[PDB]
Amino acid sequence: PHLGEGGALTGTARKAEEARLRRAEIERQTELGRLQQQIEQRRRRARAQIEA
Amino acid sequence: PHLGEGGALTGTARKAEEARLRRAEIERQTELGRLQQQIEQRRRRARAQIEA
Repeated sequence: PHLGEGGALTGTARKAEEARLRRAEIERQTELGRLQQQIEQRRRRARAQIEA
Repeated sequence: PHLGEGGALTGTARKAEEARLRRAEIERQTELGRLQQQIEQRRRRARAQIEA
């Protein structure tokens, strides 16, 4: 069986849950990466203001 | 005669005005250099705020 929340193996539902967990981790990775990009650019703004 | 502004002077006046003009050239040099430095640092501030 698929173990975790729901905890049931059913071809259709296991496929859906696996795909959903995969896509959700993808979305989490995208969020984290672009948030780190934004943090870097805010740091750049701050360094520039201190230089000013 | 010391031809130029002031006429001729010729004497202690010659010494005085010649040394005054030399010291004033020194003063002009110092002032223009300090002005260049101020302008460059203001430009640095402008660049940094634009980067921000």
